[PDB]
Amino acid sequence: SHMEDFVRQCFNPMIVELAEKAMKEYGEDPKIETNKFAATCTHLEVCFMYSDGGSKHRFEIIEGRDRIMAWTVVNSICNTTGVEKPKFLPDLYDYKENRFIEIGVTRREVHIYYLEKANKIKSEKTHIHIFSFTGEEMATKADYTLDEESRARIKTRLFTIRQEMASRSLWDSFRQSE
Ligand SMILES: [Mn+2]
Ligand SMILES: [Mn+2]
Repeated sequence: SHMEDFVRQCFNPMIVELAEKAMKEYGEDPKIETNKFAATCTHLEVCFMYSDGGSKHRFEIIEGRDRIMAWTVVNSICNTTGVEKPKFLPDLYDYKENRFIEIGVTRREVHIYYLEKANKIKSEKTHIHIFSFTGEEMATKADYTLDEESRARIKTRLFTIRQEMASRSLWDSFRQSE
Protein backbone atom coordinates (compact mmCIF):
# COMPACT_ATOMS: atom_id res chain seq x y z
CA SER A 1 0.00 0.00 0.00
CA HIS A 2 1.09 3.59 -0.66
CA MET A 3 0.61 4.63 2.98
CA GLU A 4 2.79 1.68 4.02
CA ASP A 5 5.68 2.88 1.85
CA PHE A 6 5.31 6.49 3.02
CA VAL A 7 5.44 5.54 6.71
CA ARG A 8 8.60 3.54 5.96
CA GLN A 9 10.24 6.49 4.17
CA CYS A 10 9.01 8.97 6.80
CA PHE A 11 9.72 7.62 10.30
CA ASN A 12 13.03 6.08 11.31
CA PRO A 13 13.28 2.27 11.17
CA MET A 14 13.14 1.64 14.93
CA ILE A 15 9.94 3.71 15.25
CA VAL A 16 8.48 1.52 12.50
CA GLU A 17 9.54 -1.74 14.15
CA LEU A 18 8.25 -0.53 17.53
CA ALA A 19 4.88 0.33 16.00
CA GLU A 20 4.62 -3.08 14.32
CA LYS A 21 5.13 -4.88 17.63
CA ALA A 22 2.49 -2.62 19.17
CA MET A 23 0.13 -3.43 16.29
CA LYS A 24 0.84 -7.16 16.28
CA GLU A 25 0.36 -7.20 20.06
CA TYR A 26 -3.32 -6.34 19.44
CA GLY A 27 -3.89 -8.32 16.23
CA GLU A 28 -3.83 -5.28 13.92
CA ASP A 29 -1.84 -5.55 10.71
CA PRO A 30 0.06 -2.43 9.53
CA LYS A 31 -0.32 -3.60 5.92
CA ILE A 32 -4.12 -3.18 5.87
CA GLU A 33 -4.58 -0.93 8.92
CA THR A 34 -2.22 1.50 7.23
CA ASN A 35 -3.92 4.62 8.61
CA LYS A 36 -3.63 3.25 12.14
CA PHE A 37 -0.04 2.47 11.12
CA ALA A 38 0.80 6.12 10.43
CA ALA A 39 -0.96 7.09 13.67
CA THR A 40 1.00 4.73 15.93
CA CYS A 41 4.30 5.86 14.42
CA THR A 42 3.36 9.53 14.81
CA HIS A 43 2.28 8.93 18.40
CA LEU A 44 5.49 6.99 19.06
CA GLU A 45 7.73 9.74 17.68
CA VAL A 46 5.97 12.47 19.68
CA CYS A 47 6.47 10.52 22.91
CA PHE A 48 10.19 10.16 22.16
CA MET A 49 10.59 13.83 21.22
CA TYR A 50 8.66 14.69 24.39
CA SER A 51 10.99 12.69 26.64
CA ASP A 52 13.93 14.19 24.72
CA GLY A 53 12.96 17.54 26.19
CA GLY A 54 13.84 18.34 29.77
CA SER A 55 16.49 16.85 32.00
CA LYS A 56 18.32 13.61 31.26
CA HIS A 57 16.61 11.41 33.88
CA ARG A 58 13.36 13.38 33.94
CA PHE A 59 10.99 11.01 32.11
CA GLU A 60 10.36 7.28 32.43
CA ILE A 61 9.11 6.17 29.01
CA ILE A 62 6.06 3.91 29.40
CA GLU A 63 5.03 3.83 25.74
CA GLY A 64 7.01 1.57 23.43
CA ARG A 65 7.29 -1.17 26.04
CA ASP A 66 5.31 -4.39 26.09
CA ARG A 67 2.11 -4.37 28.12
CA ILE A 68 3.34 -6.54 31.00
CA MET A 69 6.68 -4.73 31.15
CA ALA A 70 4.95 -1.35 30.79
CA TRP A 71 2.72 -2.14 33.76
CA THR A 72 5.75 -3.49 35.67
CA VAL A 73 7.28 0.00 35.54
CA VAL A 74 3.97 1.67 36.42
CA ASN A 75 3.52 -0.47 39.54
CA SER A 76 7.19 0.25 40.28
CA ILE A 77 6.68 4.01 39.94
CA CYS A 78 3.60 3.90 42.18
CA ASN A 79 5.11 2.01 45.12
CA THR A 80 8.24 4.18 44.85
CA THR A 81 6.40 7.51 44.76
CA GLY A 82 3.01 6.72 46.31
CA VAL A 83 1.20 8.03 43.22
CA GLU A 84 -2.07 6.21 42.53
CA LYS A 85 -2.08 3.44 39.94
CA PRO A 86 -3.87 4.68 36.79
CA LYS A 87 -6.64 2.63 35.22
CA PHE A 88 -5.04 2.81 31.76
CA LEU A 89 -1.42 2.69 30.65
CA PRO A 90 -0.08 6.25 30.24
CA ASP A 91 2.80 7.29 27.98
CA LEU A 92 5.34 8.84 30.38
CA TYR A 93 5.99 9.53 34.05
CA ASP A 94 7.42 12.92 35.02
CA TYR A 95 10.03 12.45 37.74
CA LYS A 96 10.30 16.25 37.99
CA GLU A 97 6.56 16.76 38.60
CA ASN A 98 5.65 13.31 40.02
CA ARG A 99 2.79 12.49 37.67
CA PHE A 100 1.96 10.28 34.71
CA ILE A 101 1.45 11.91 31.31
CA GLU A 102 -0.86 10.87 28.47
CA ILE A 103 0.28 12.15 25.06
CA GLY A 104 -2.35 12.60 22.38
CA VAL A 105 -2.05 13.41 18.67
CA THR A 106 -5.26 14.61 17.01
CA ARG A 107 -6.48 15.39 13.51
CA ARG A 108 -9.67 17.09 14.73
CA GLU A 109 -9.85 19.95 17.23
CA VAL A 110 -7.49 19.74 20.20
CA HIS A 111 -10.39 20.72 22.46
CA ILE A 112 -12.41 17.67 21.38
CA TYR A 113 -9.70 15.02 21.83
CA TYR A 114 -8.72 16.23 25.30
CA LEU A 115 -12.42 16.17 26.18
CA GLU A 116 -12.40 12.61 24.80
CA LYS A 117 -9.24 11.72 26.76
CA ALA A 118 -10.32 13.39 30.01
CA ASN A 119 -13.54 11.49 30.75
CA LYS A 120 -11.86 8.14 30.03
CA ILE A 121 -9.09 8.53 32.61
CA LYS A 122 -11.07 9.98 35.55
CA SER A 123 -7.76 9.52 37.40
CA GLU A 124 -7.42 13.30 37.94
CA LYS A 125 -3.73 13.08 38.83
CA THR A 126 -2.76 11.87 35.34
CA HIS A 127 -1.53 14.82 33.28
CA ILE A 128 -2.88 15.09 29.73
CA HIS A 129 -0.97 16.76 26.88
CA ILE A 130 -2.48 16.94 23.39
CA PHE A 131 -0.96 18.02 20.07
CA SER A 132 -2.66 18.54 16.72
CA PHE A 133 -1.47 18.17 13.14
CA THR A 134 -1.94 21.93 12.70
CA GLY A 135 0.12 23.50 15.52
CA GLU A 136 -2.17 23.79 18.54
CA GLU A 137 -1.67 22.10 21.90
CA MET A 138 -3.62 21.66 25.12
CA ALA A 139 -2.47 20.48 28.55
CA THR A 140 -4.02 19.88 31.95
CA LYS A 141 -3.99 22.91 34.28
CA ALA A 142 -2.42 24.81 31.34
CA ASP A 143 0.85 23.19 32.52
CA TYR A 144 2.82 22.33 29.38
CA THR A 145 5.65 20.61 31.30
CA LEU A 146 8.34 21.34 28.70
CA ASP A 147 9.74 24.65 27.50
CA GLU A 148 8.28 26.37 24.45
CA GLU A 149 11.17 25.42 22.14
CA SER A 150 10.73 21.68 22.71
CA ARG A 151 6.99 21.87 22.06
CA ALA A 152 7.62 23.97 18.94
CA ARG A 153 9.76 21.16 17.50
CA ILE A 154 6.94 18.64 17.97
CA LYS A 155 4.42 20.95 16.30
CA THR A 156 6.85 21.51 13.42
CA ARG A 157 7.36 17.78 12.85
CA LEU A 158 3.60 17.14 12.93
CA PHE A 159 2.90 19.72 10.22
CA THR A 160 5.73 18.32 8.09
CA ILE A 161 4.22 14.83 8.29
CA ARG A 162 0.89 16.50 7.49
CA GLN A 163 2.36 18.18 4.40
CA GLU A 164 4.10 15.05 3.11
CA MET A 165 0.88 13.02 3.35
CA ALA A 166 -0.98 15.69 1.37
CA SER A 167 1.71 15.97 -1.33
CA ARG A 168 1.15 12.22 -1.78
CA SER A 169 -2.69 12.40 -1.64
CA LEU A 170 -2.95 10.28 1.54
CA TRP A 171 -3.87 13.12 3.92
CA ASP A 172 -7.61 13.12 3.19
CA SER A 173 -8.00 9.42 3.98
CA PHE A 174 -5.88 9.85 7.12
CA ARG A 175 -7.91 12.80 8.40
CA GLN A 176 -11.32 11.32 7.53
CA SER A 177 -10.33 8.11 9.41
CA GLU A 178 -9.94 8.82 13.12
MN1 LIG B 1 0.53 5.07 25.06
MN1 LIG C 1 -0.90 8.66 24.24
